[PDB]
Amino acid sequence: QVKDFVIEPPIKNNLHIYKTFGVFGGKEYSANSMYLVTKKGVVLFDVPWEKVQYQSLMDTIKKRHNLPVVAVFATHSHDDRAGDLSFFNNKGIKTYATAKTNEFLKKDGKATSTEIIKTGKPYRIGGEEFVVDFLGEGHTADNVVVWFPKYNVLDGGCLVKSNSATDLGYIKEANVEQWPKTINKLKAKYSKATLIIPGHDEWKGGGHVEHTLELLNK
Ligand SMILES: [Zn+2]
Ligand SMILES: [Zn+2]
Repeated sequence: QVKDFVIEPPIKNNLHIYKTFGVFGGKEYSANSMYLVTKKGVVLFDVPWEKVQYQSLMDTIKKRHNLPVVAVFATHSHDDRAGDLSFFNNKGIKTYATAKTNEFLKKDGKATSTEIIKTGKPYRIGGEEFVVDFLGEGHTADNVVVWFPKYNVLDGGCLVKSNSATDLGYIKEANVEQWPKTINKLKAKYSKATLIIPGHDEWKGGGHVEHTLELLNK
């Protein structure tokens, strides 16, 4: 498979945004994920959209950083997020999801995580720190965000729409009534965030939170 994924220039050395692509309904779409380099290996936040690219990403990370992937955190149950966790489980790489996300994975016939996320509590690995937060339902009932306090970056995931999105996208499993309330909680909580990464489309340019509220109103 062609290496068409994009690893962006990192925030303060170790925090990386990476973009992967998938074709759905005759059109190519982008998903933004992240990874964090630590002294004990690399932590993925969500996985390539296409499972055929899992090994490719791991190989690229090994060549770039001389480090293995040592943990995978899913920000919800969908294919562009948790994906197929069996790939990582089979290799003995710890995978992390909330109880809710695991319930969805199991219901959908998919592999579940080997570790259970405690929301709102610091995770520390290889000298790095982050917090996985559940702010409420939105894009899905299980969507969570990831705060990186040393980087002032919030991984919004698919709860946050891109400034470049023209609709809400896949909403069959969304809680549209709760979504703006969850976004307003996010907006109030992460004032220190100088960068918020939306799950899909353009991550550059800011104004993602405000545009999410606009799309919800429309
Ligand atoms: Zn989703
Ligand atoms: Zn998504």
